[PDB]
Amino acid sequence: GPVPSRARVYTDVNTHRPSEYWDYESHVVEWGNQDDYQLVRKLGRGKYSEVFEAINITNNEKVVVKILKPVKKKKIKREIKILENLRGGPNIITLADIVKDPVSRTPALVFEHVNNTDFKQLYQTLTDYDIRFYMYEILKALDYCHSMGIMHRDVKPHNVMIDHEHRKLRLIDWGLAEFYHPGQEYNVRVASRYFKGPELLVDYQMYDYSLDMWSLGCMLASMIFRKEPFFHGHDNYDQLVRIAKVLGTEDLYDYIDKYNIELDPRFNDILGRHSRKRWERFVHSENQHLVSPEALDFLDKLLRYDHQSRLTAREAMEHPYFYTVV
Ligand SMILES: O=P(O)(O)O[C@H]1[C@H](OP(=O)(O)O)[C@@H](OP(=O)(O)O)[C@H](OP(=O)(O)O)[C@@H](OP(=O)(O)O)[C@H]1OP(=O)(O)O
Ligand SMILES: Nc1ncnc2c1ncn2[C@@H]1O[C@H](COP(=O)(O)OP(=O)(O)O)[C@@H](O)[C@H]1O
Ligand SMILES: CC[NH2+]Cc1ccc(-c2ccccc2)c(Cl)c1
Repeated sequence: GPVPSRARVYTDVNTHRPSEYWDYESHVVEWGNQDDYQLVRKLGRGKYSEVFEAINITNNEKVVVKILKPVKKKKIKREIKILENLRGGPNIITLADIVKDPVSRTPALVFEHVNNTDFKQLYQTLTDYDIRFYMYEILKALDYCHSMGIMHRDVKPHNVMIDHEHRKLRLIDWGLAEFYHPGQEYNVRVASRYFKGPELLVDYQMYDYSLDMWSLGCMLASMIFRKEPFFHGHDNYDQLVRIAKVLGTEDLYDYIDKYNIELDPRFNDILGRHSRKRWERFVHSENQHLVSPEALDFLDKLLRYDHQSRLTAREAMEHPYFYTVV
């Protein structure tokens, strides 16, 4: 069978902690009163919830109400527990209340409001400094949650709220997040296609925090090269082919050999043979002002097939790319 793996950092943080911390199924959830909140407008609507801008009438403060859709109760509890565990953490969205609609008993999470500056307007006005700055704010959020035994598992632009005017960043959507237990075999059907790490695509279940580091690399690549998404796959099998067209097929076979992984036969006719492309080949007139040797060196250290070979959030924070922010 496949070779076992464990995280290089924060490996045993949950083991040495009491069951109360990580046992979300046993955690007691206390539902507040929805009448303290007046719904203003729809903010978004994902595949798991409906999100509304609201006012807490008891202060006149702006909040965000995330109504939750038909899902496994286990998952709802897990999200609540992780949020409560991470509450107060740097650049972690703050869960302010847990409420249930008196009539239909629909669960809803109440968060601090973030004035999310337009994503289509941001992409065009961000400078080399802004990218380094916001990448560092995400790293503070990841180093923190990884240190608390949690992997986000859905790191992407849509899960990152930025109030550019106040230079404030929040990592949101903790619905797919999970407690890291060394040796545990996790579901690979997590994260969004474009940001899925190779481990998920080759069905390698014993993954860890490093999954978030791959997703972060995909975001950085898309930001400095102005190509969204960076790895544009049409499906989960095609997604790996897209990575292979960049990282090459030689290092891919080295990866699956190191962990004794068996490639699904769907890959037989689509993988092909690909040479490793130099990161510099992605530099163009439209993006050259966001690219630097340090950016390329940093990106190269995030986008590795081998999850164990990738920089940790702490190692990433120490990289020369962050000297101008740090
Ligand atoms: O959208 P897909 O079919 O998945 O493929 C995309 C798409 O090009 P095409 O759609 O025309 O093949 C992108 O274009 P947009 O749809 O985003 O306009 C393009 O990037 P650009 O946005 O710069 O055009 C990108 O890469 P490239 O243009 O280098 O082909 C390319 O990816 P694939 O080449 O992997 O299909
Ligand atoms: N704290 C928040 N501040 C501002 N907008 C938010 C906030 N939380 C969620 N949203 C908006 O709602 C969308 C969906 O929220 P999210 O937690 O990511 O739910 P889902 O898991 O269903 O995708 C976001 O992408 C964003 O547009
Ligand atoms: C709908 C919310 N999206 C907002 C958003 C915009 C830009 C980035 C970003 C910033 C710096 C580097 C790479 C990406 C992110 Cl993560 C999220």
